Amino acid sequence: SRIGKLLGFEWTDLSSWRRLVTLLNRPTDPASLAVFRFLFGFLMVLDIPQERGLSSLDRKYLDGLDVCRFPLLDALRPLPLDWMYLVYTIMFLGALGMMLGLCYRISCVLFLLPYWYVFLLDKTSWNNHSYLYGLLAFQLTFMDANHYWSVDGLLNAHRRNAHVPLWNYAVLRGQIFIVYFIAGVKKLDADWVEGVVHWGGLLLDLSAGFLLFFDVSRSIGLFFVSYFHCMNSQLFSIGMFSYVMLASSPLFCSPEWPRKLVSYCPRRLQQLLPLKAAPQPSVSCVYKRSRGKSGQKPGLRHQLGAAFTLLYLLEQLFLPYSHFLTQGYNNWTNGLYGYSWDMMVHSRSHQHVKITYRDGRTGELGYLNPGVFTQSRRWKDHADMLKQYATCLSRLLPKYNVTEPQIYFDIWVSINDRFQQRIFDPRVDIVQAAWSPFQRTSWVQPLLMDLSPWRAKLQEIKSSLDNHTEVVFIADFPGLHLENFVSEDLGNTSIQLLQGEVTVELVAEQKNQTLREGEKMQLPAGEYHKVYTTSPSPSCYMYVYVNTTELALEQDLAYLQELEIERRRNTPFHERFFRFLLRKLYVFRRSFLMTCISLRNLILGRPSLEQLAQEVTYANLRPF
Ligand SMILES: CC(C)CCC[C@@H](C)[C@H]1CC[C@H]2[C@@H]3CC=C4C[C@@H](OC(=O)CCC(=O)O)CC[C@]4(C)[C@H]3CC[C@]12C
Ligand SMILES: *[C@@H]1O[C@H](CO)[C@@H](O[C@@H]2O[C@H](CO)[C@@H](O)[C@H](O)[C@H]2NC(C)=O)[C@H](O)[C@H]1NC(C)=O
Ligand SMILES: CC(C)CCC[C@@H](C)[C@H]1CC[C@H]2[C@@H]3CC=C4C[C@@H](O)CC[C@]4(C)[C@H]3CC[C@]12C
Ligand SMILES: *[C@@H]1O[C@H](CO)[C@@H](O)[C@H](O)[C@H]1NC(C)=O
Ligand SMILES: *[C@@H]1O[C@H](CO)[C@@H](O)[C@H](O)[C@H]1NC(C)=O
Repeated sequence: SRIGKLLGFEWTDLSSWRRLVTLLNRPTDPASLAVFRFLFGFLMVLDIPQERGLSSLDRKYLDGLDVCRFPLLDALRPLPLDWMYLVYTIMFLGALGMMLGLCYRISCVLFLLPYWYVFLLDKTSWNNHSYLYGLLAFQLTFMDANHYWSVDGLLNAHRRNAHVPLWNYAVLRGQIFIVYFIAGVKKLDADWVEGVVHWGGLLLDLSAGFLLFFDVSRSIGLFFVSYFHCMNSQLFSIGMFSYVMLASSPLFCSPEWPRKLVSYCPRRLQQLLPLKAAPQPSVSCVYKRSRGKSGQKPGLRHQLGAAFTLLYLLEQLFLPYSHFLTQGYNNWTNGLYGYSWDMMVHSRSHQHVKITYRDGRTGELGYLNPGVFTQSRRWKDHADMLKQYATCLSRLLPKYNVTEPQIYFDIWVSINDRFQQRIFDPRVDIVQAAWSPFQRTSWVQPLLMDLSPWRAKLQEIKSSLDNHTEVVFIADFPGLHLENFVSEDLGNTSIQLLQGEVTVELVAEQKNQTLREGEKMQLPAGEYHKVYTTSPSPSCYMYVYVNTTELALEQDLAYLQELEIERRRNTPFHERFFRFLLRKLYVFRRSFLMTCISLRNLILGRPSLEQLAQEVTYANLRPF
């Protein structure tokens, strides 16, 4: 039958629940699962010092510092520094136990728990791959993969070579197909709707997933996917996300490829590892008992092992489209980067920030430099992060001779490069403003992306644009006002008005000249620019200027005209690889000695400050 070979499960198998559980729980060779678990454990062991930030844990979770934090849950406070150098060692032990196999369930739990404790602790450190590693660890906890090529096999008589159910491979393949197919779909929806190499990746996503499943296509599919994933390294700073998929692909091959690979390619010894004759029947595998009397009755380890696949794959498919349920996290474009399998927005051009505060006792105004406390910049363009920042400042300022201060932000984003628009309302007090994950926020100003004839003049002017100038479009809301002191280098500055009316004011001659729909006004340099909007509709400006003195100074340069990358490129790959190995050894050893110091502390007594300083200096010491 065509269904018999293509789509290996027979069509009549999908007839009842009791047939489905039998279909999912059927014996299969565990050879591939062992290799995948080994490589995943190896990679998770390797990346912990570098990417998860064990080398730079002292500089981030210091003691005696005052820093605002951005946790997913506001009650999930971090542990002290010397009780946080230990959870990473617990995580490392769990990952090593994953890799080898010793106490596989315990090692899986010991790696799972701290990873999801330190992942839901900084919303500014969520990537697309960290979520994937967490999901893979969560899957591998429940699926037994020590049945072949494991140390735990040599200390037991039931895991040397056994039969795993099929739903392990089913869940792994389904999860990776979802990863390959959801990203491709999101690449389509985003690109041509909000509006080469772009189409190549999209077609690769969808075609690679689909063809990699269906039988004859594996060789070409493996070639193409492997080429793409190997080339994506040294082109994106994604980390080890490429290597996880380069090792997640040979799980779409027949589940016996290691056994067929060892056979040929002759050798002198193939008997040190257990000789591959045949697996052994397992306990958790529904077998075809004699139909004369009755069939096997599956237990809880089969029915639950079948229902978990469905209840997990459906939820995984539903989650990346759960945007409409979490609305408070939704800024203009990207709400809670992470569980989306799509790329972020590159912070547009955030520019000017004007945090100001008023004291609740003396009623005095004060200015704060942007980002005085925090360690990240992502708190700026987010409604869920700005509230946390304001609340942290409200908590901490009363220790600086203030009391219940009221804070106002003025964030002038640039959506692409020429649409300066107030993303956050100046007039609202962020500390006492209501906020909820589901209910829509009230102080985020609605987008005015086009909302104007700004996409016509945009071109109608470039034909008439002279030499070295600059034109900026600014959209303003009703009931607010603006200010921008102009320098002493921009000449012929002028404003053209598109929607509504403006009340341009100069503080020097004290002029309050209003404008109607269409009026050219020449404004001087080095003066105030108090522009007010009185119309109920948002306005639009045509701020145009030319550096008239730039032509004068560039003529002087033209008058005179009439009057270690190379070293690193010439050098071959040997010394570059040597430098890579040296820096990796340095970071690994720094992590190891710092962890050893923190482990000695709070286990024994803490020694004197002199020894602490000496050993800290010793750890910093760069080798050669
Ligand atoms: C005499 C006193 C000062 C002892 C100090 C010795 C340190 C310099 C040693 C102790 C622990 C060593 C580390 C122990 C374990 C590893 C794991 C090892 O991991 C691998 O990546 C090797 C396997 C692979 O290539 O995948 C790399 C070397 C490293 C960082 C070692 C580097 C050198 C360290 C820090
Ligand atoms: C120029 O005219 C504008 C009116 O558009 C004045 O703006 C007003 O300023 C007062 C100050 O207390 C506010 O109460 C009003 O609400 C503002 N009106 C608007 C429409 O925003 C501005 O003060 C004038 N300039 C000077 C120097 O007096
Ligand atoms: C040590 C403390 C913080 C306990 C941490 C354990 C809890 C918070 C962690 C452990 C494993 C985690 C789960 C791992 C995988 C998934 C699947 C994903 O699609 C939704 C979130 C969800 C369901 C996680 C929710 C949080 C979770 C349950
Ligand atoms: C104030 O903040 C700015 C931007 O975050 C920073 O560059 C500057 O160093 C801060 N001021 C001081 C005194 O550090
Ligand atoms: C200023 O320069 C612009 C350049 O496009 C020109 O159109 C305008 O006439 C100039 N104005 C004055 C007053 O020189």
